[PDB]
Amino acid sequence: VDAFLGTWKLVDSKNFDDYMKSLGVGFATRQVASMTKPTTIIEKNGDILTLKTHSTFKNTEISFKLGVEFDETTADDRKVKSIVTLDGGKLVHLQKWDGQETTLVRELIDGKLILTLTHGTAVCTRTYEKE
Ligand SMILES: CCCCCCCC/C=C/CCCCCCCC(=O)O
Repeated sequence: VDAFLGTWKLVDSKNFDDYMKSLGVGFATRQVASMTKPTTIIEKNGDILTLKTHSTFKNTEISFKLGVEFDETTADDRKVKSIVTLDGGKLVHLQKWDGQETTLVRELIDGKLILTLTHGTAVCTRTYEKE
């Protein structure tokens, strides 16, 4: 997990609108979200990880242990059951609610952090650079 730790800024995004649409996020919030460039902070204290996502629009913070289910309230106000694990060197976050599921996968490639979000048929790729 150590190579993911630090402060990351968004530098590219593909298909985030499709992803938000698939989740049912309304047009007005999609507008503002398409113009926001979040900062993601990942820190560890022992076996507890904390992931903060800061922007001018909304902010989120979750703390979890790898492999242990937790309740999460997402930025779009879903209440889901979450689990984060390390899989092939990727940080894999699975959210489940109402019989549905979405995955948020983070991998390090050439020193950049690539976040892939999948729900239904929609796939979004977001690229973060280390600050
Ligand atoms: C919460 C801080 C950034 C919020 C941006 C707008 C959110 C609007 C609704 C989004 C629903 C999908 C939630 C997950 C998106 C994560 C984006 C990222 O970490 O790159």
